[PDB]
Amino acid sequence: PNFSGNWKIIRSENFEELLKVLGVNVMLRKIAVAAASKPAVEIKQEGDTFYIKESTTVRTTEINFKVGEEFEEQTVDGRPCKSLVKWESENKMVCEQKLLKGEGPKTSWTLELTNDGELILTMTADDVVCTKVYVRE
Repeated sequence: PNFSGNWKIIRSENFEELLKVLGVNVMLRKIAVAAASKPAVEIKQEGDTFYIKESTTVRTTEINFKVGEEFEEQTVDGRPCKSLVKWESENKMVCEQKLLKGEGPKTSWTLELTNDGELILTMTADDVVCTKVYVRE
């Protein structure tokens, strides 16, 4: 499976409620949600090594990791964390996140590529799941 590409969002479900349950205030949710309607996700995969950049109008995040090796990133609500990605199957990776400072809800995310060329991101915080689906440009 090759995740490399420029990805455009085609579905999103439960994003704002995910932010809400994480205690993100209304002002910021509105902005995040407005802005997340027009994102850009760029992925460069070389075997188990990945570079992933997401951009909205108001935020940008970039990560470089190798499956199986711990790296630093942020939770969906902007909290610094140590992450580890593992392959669940040939086309699906899963990431467990641990906060660097303090405690909080258990967060994770997964990325899977479908046979039809769609990229499915799920993000979970405890028992609230958000799904987003992308296609290549």
